Amino acid sequence: GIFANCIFCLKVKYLPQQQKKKLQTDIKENGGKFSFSLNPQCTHIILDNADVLSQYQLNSIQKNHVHIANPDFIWKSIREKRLLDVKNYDPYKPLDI
Repeated sequence: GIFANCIFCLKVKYLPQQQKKKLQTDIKENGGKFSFSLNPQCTHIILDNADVLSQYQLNSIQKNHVHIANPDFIWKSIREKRLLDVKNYDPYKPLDI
C-alpha cells in the first residue's frame, strides 16, 4: 500500500478518539506502521494542531530525517490513493524544520 516502509510517530492527543482510531487503521490498512513514541526508526511524525514538539524532539527529528506532517497528510493521501508531497503538510514549515 501507499504507506509501505513508513513508520509514523502519532502525536494526536487532542483529536477525537474516533479520528485517532481512523488515522491508525488508515495507516495499518495501507502498509504502514505507527508508534506513539518518537525514535530514530520513525520516518514521519504526525502532529495535530494542539500538540507541540520540544527542542529535544525537533533535534531528534532533524538528526534522523523525520518528516513532520499534519493529519491531513494521511487523510488526503488516502483520498487520492497516492502518497502525497509531505513537504506541503508540515506544521513546522514556518520554523524551517
